[PDB]
Amino acid sequence: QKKAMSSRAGVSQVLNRYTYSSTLSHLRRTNTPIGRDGKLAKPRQLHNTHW
DNA sequence: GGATTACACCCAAGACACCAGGCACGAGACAGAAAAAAACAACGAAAACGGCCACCACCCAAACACACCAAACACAAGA
Repeated sequence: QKKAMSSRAGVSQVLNRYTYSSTLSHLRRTNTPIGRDGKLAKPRQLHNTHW
């Protein structure tokens, strides 16, 4: 708790219960912790290996 | 080494320090530092033995001369 800075944020989130498919999608979500500090468009790109 | 990286708006969710060694006071012990005395240097006073002038005699130094040897112009030889 005392190291909230330098800790990953948003690893836990409030489950989305607006509709059923939103819940099913939130339970299957993934996150790359690149951060928005940086305009490198490469890791944002759909890649061949994503198939 | 720092410093900057769209603009506006909506919603939800959690916390809004707890707990542990330092300042003061709280008391011992060798070290930060102070007091003393005894073997350290010198100087005053007495004792007698080492130092200076005689006396003295035998051993080294100088003179005389010896024969002996090293040596130096030159009459002769020589290329």
